[PDB]
Formats: sequence, C-alpha cells, structure tokens
Amino acid sequence: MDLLAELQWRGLVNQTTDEDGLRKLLNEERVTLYCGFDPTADSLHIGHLAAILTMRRFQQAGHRPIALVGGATGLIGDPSGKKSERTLNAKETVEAWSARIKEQLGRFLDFEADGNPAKIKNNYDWIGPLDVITFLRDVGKHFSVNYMMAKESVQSRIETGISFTEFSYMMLQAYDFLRLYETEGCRLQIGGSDQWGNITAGLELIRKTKGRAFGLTIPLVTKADGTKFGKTESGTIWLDKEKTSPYEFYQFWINTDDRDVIRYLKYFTFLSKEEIEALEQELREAPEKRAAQKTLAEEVTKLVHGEEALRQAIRIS
Amino acid sequence: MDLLAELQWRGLVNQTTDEDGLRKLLNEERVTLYCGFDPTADSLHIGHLAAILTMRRFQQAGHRPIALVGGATGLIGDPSGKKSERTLNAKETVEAWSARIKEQLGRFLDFEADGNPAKIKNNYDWIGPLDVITFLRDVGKHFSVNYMMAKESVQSRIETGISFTEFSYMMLQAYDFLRLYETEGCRLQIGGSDQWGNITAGLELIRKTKGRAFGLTIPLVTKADGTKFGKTESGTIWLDKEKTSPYEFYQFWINTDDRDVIRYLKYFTFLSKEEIEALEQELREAPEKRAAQKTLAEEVTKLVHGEEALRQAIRIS
Ligand SMILES: N[C@@H](Cc1ccc(O)cc1)C(=O)O
Ligand SMILES: N[C@@H](Cc1ccc(O)cc1)C(=O)O
Repeated sequence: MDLLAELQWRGLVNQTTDEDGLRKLLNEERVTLYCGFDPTADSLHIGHLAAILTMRRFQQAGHRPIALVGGATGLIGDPSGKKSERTLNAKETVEAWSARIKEQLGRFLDFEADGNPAKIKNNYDWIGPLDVITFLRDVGKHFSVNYMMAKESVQSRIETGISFTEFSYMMLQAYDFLRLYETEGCRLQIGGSDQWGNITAGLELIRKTKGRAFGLTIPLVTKADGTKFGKTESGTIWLDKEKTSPYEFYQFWINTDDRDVIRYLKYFTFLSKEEIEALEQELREAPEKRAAQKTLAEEVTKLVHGEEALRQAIRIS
Repeated sequence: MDLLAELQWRGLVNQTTDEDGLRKLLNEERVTLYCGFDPTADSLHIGHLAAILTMRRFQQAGHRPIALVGGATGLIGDPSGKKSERTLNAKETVEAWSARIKEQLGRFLDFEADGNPAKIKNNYDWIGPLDVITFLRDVGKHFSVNYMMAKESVQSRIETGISFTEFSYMMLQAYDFLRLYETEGCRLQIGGSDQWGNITAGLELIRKTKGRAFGLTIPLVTKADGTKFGKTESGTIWLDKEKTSPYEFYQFWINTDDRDVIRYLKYFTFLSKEEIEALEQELREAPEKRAAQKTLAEEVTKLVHGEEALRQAIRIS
C-alpha cells in the first residue's frame, strides 16, 4: 500500500505479477518473502545491494525476509543476464564461498525481531539430496520445453548456445519457490530485473502443484552516461572490506555524477522523501558543495561497513 | 563382415553410424553390444522381437549381448516414435513389470556360453542413486539444447508439446551407453528405427567424455497393405502366453499375407538364405499350400514358446 507506493516512488519496482493482489496482501498480513543469491565469487558486490536493501525495507514495514544462499544452483549457473555460458565451479569452491556470503548477508537483516526475524537458507539442503528421477517427474512433468524456450534468459541464448545444464537452472529455482512456499509460508519472491523468468517459473510450478503467490523484480540500476553501473576502472566494488576497502567503497559513492546521485539516494538509502527532495534542491542550488554525494557515501558506507569504517574513510580522505 | 552382410540381406539394417568401421571391429574382436527395453507393460510383444532376435544373431556369430531393462527410464518415458506425451507409471508398477520382462528376455539369449554369455541389466542400478546436480553437470554440460531440439523424437513434438521430462529422456539413455561402455567394454548399441537419436546422443556423450563406439538401428517392420505391423483386431500379440496363447500366437503368423511372409522369414527366423529362397519359389509355384506361412509360424512359436507349446497350437488348430 504505502510500502509498495514508496518502492514505486523510489524506482525499485520494475515489474510485478499482480500489483493490486500484492498490495492487498502486504496490507493484510505479515508476508514471508525471499530473494536468492548464488556464490559466483567469495564476496557479494554493489550489484547485489539493491536486492539486499529492498529486503530490509520489506522487514522495516513488518515483513519476514528469507535470504537464500545458492549452494545447489551456484553449482549449475544462471544464464539470466549472461551472454555466455559460464564455467562450472567446484563443490569445494562453491561450498567455501557460500559460508562467506551467508556472513555478508546477515549484516543487512534483523534476527532479533520477534514476529519477523529473518532466516538465511542454503538450497543445497533440499536440492543436494534430490535424485534425478524425482526431479524429472515431480518438477519436470509440469513444464513444456516451449514454455521454457520463450524465457528471456534462454531465448537470448540458443544461437549463442546454451548447455542443457543452464537451460535447466530455471527448474531448480522454480523448485526453491515451491519448497519455501510450503515450509515457510513464502508468498512473494523478489529479484533483479533478469530474474523475471525464473520467478514466474516458480509461480507456474506453484500454480500447477497447488492451484496465491507473487513476484517483484527490481530494475537494473542505470547511469545517465549509459555505462554499466558498478563498472569501475578499479574493477568491482565488493562488500568485502578486504577486497574493496571502506575508503575505496566511500570514494566510489562520493564520485557519483550529479546526474545519478538522486536515483542512488532513492535506491540505496533510508532517507525520507522529504530529505531526498531537499537534497535535490540543494543539488540544484549548490552543486559544487556535493551535499547529495557526501550524504550518499556516508549513508551507504555506514550501512555496509559501519560508523568506525566510515570515520576512517573520511579521515583517510 | 558376413554377419553384417547377412543382416543387410535380411533387411535388419536401417542405419549404421559407420559401416566400414563396425564391420572391421566385428571381424576382429568379440564385441559387447546392448539393446534397451523399457517396461511400458507387464509383457514384451512382437514389437520387440526383431530387436531381441537380432541380439541372438550377434550372439551366434560369437558376440556378447547385454539386454538392458529400463527400470529408471521406464519412470520417465521415451517420446521416440510416440505422437503424444505418455502417462507416468508408478515406481511400484514399473518395478513389478521389470521383473517379468527380465524373465521373457532371458529366453532368447545364451547364459551358458563361455566367452560370450549374455548379461541382463537394470539401468535403475546406476540412475536410481544419481543426484540431480551430478546429472545436470556431468551429463548435461555436454549437450546444447540446439543439438537436442533437432532430434527426430523432439522435433516431432514441440508444437504437439513435450514436457521437460520426456525432452530429457535422451540424456538418461545417453548415460546408459557411457556406463556400459566403461564397465562392460560395450562398443555397439542397437535398437529399432526410432532409437537413432538416443543412440547417437550416447555416442556424443562418449565422444565428448573420452574422445570408438557404433550404433545400428533395425527398420520398422512393414506390411504391403500399409497397415501397422502387429496391429491385430484382437489387440497386441504379447510374448506372455497368459495374455496371448500359443495357439493365437501361432495363428497370427499363419495368417501372414503372401506379400509379407518372405520379409518375415528373413526378419524373425533362423532359416538359411537357401532355405528362405526355396520357400520363395514354393510360394510362387504353390501358394495355396501355405508352406512359407506354416514354416514361419512353427519357427517363431518354437522360438518364443517352445515345441510342446507348438505341438499344442497345431493340434488345437
Ligand atoms: N537466480 C539468482 C539466484 C537464485 C538462486 C536460487 C533461488 O531460489 C533464487 C535465486 C541469481 O542468479 O542471482
Ligand atoms: N529407448 C528404448 C529403451 C531403452 C532404455 C534405456 C537404454 O539405455 C536404451 C534403450 C525404448 O523406449 O524402447
């Protein structure tokens, strides 16, 4: 209602399976929602932040978030938003990386809350022990190849080429939504822009097995210059302070272009509309001051690294 | 060489992956070959006989046959030669049916031979315990969706429709050839006409995992009238004497049309070329005698049911 209208205002709603339906439910009950994160490195990056903080916002409005670590799916690989087939990492690598990500994930959510404390879960727990026969019949019977070929993730790759491995990924994620729906009462799955197909596939699986759940995607973070958000000369802006120091993290944000700063305050910050509007006017009236830019950098560095880390960054600068 | 040339003469060779290569090998070594049979009923039928007796012929020429019972694949279902999606049978049903088929299979092969005794195997043994993750990475990485969509079995169905379940079947069979190749030295896989795609998929898997094996398909048994071989008014001609009695089995064959009889003697019998030619001339010179027709019926009933069963059939007639 207001949560959804605020998200909209901020620009965090790219698509929704049924907006009136979802608004309705959000307003009547504590909603269990989840977001998936696959270990494709030993650290999350700012590419994951919008999804992460959106979870947070759902928590603050009294909803229950589950952050899903992709122990199983990180072993297959999501073709979504990828132009090329990816290399398979080893169980050992994925296993190690999952442990870390779980750690960064925990920072942004509340586990002490009573009524809506978060849960962090690993899909290896239920995909790990599943036999192929069970999977091909219990999940696979529900999907036609024609339904799947049409998916943006796949359509985007059959000439380019795609192994059966990645083509099957959507089933796995489809299955995660069903398990979570059943064992945790999860009625909403959220994700970046590229996840629409995987989300709706989970909804198709639910619908077809139960005959009630919704999906929301966050839009791709844009730049006015038309370059790749997070694409620095430095390489990725990690959330691991040993890969990207707090000072570097802080400088990345401080260097936001005047053109982007207001979209970024709305996306990554917990500042009100009224604080954000005010900074817009100050951005207009005194743009050499860089008030919106320092506000962003302080807010986001604090979020990710905390105050002492912030304090260091500022004094180092 | 002569085995292959005889098969050819008989009309049991529809296609072969590399004829000179296969001829060569057959002539230089004892070849391990296999044929797959899926429990889709509680009995095999005359639809399976050509494949079965061809195995036999490979055994007689000194080769080693493995008859594979589809305990795992019978749980998925082969779209090959099927215009419609099939219903999934239960583990319990399939499990029960496998036990019977193993029994009928054993009748046509030699287990006492030293050097080339047969083996009967159940693919549930290695597919049963395989986890999805292992299957999607170890088998799936090797296949592009484009390779698979082109397969006659699948091409024939995407508008018609095909679940992912049946679309994946070929991987499973692909995997059987690899396991058998590795654990039994199996270098040749044979099957009916409709199996070419599944066979070549197993060859693609072998090639891509090892970088040596061949495939042979038997042609669809034809009728001069253009009707469906085995399609009786009675319903299927089973190999189970409790479903189709020896007398009925015998009558089916005795009723072979003059037009088909010589193709059937060549396909289903162990009569020489010279005996078969002779019957051709007798078919020409005295067709009301029905010499070719009784020869067929006696030969095939004996094969499937034995002499006493034959004796009954004749005296009952
Ligand atoms: N598809 C998400 C991760 C994910 C994994 C499992 C899920 O159930 C959901 C999402 C990504 O690649 O970023
Ligand atoms: N595809 C064969 C059966 C089969 C099963 C497993 C195999 O490995 C090979 C063949 C059929 O449907 O008749």
